[PDB]
Amino acid sequence: GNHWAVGHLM
Repeated sequence: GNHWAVGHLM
């Protein structure tokens, strides 16, 4: 549902 920490997303 929610994206806590993808990787290279700001």
